[PDB]
Amino acid sequence: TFPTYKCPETFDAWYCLNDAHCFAVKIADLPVYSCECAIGFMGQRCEYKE
Repeated sequence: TFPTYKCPETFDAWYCLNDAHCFAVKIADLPVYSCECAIGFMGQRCEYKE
């Protein structure tokens, strides 16, 4: 399991939608930012109301 970290500020502010939370991992020295969606939402930015 990869540890997760707080996102940089621009990502933390704007990237994840619909009350989703941004989280960062580092894979082979590269930061990858992702969104943990609230229930009922899906997508890269949790932009789709599933």
